[PDB]
Amino acid sequence: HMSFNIFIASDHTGLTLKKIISEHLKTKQFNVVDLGPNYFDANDDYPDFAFLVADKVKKNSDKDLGILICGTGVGVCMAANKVKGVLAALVVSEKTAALARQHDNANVLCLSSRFVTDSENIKIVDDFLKANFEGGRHQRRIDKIIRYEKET
Ligand SMILES: O=C(CO)[C@H](O)[C@H](O)COP(=O)(O)O
Repeated sequence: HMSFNIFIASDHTGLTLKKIISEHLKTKQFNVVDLGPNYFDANDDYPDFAFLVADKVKKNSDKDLGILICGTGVGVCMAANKVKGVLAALVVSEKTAALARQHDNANVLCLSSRFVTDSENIKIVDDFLKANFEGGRHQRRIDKIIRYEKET
């Protein structure tokens, strides 16, 4: 949809997947912002790119989304969740992709480049974007996370 931006980044492990996802979503008429890296550096550091995406999502945490890729998804998930207003979900199977939105209201999707195929990652992205937050008891739970980070 034209009303929000999707920010995408990776470390050096995820450049091919990042382009596949970015171009896939652009064809579907999403607003997609590739924050890098734009060339391969075997030694680059996933937190730098996680914070680029997460700091953008933080500015529009109710509308914008992030996609972050690293070897397992773990590092970018840890880093992105440090950012105020960010709820980052690590998904490695289509079987949990919708739930990350439905229950956890995630605004950042974290993916594995080394342990999940390109095809499965595209399916994860598609189901995450198609799903909707279910609210209710899940809103009460997310509210507790937001309150902790704001008050601690
Ligand atoms: O998976 C990751 C973080 O969770 C990183 O992509 C991974 O640690 C990078 O490994 P290397 O420096 O050997 O390429």
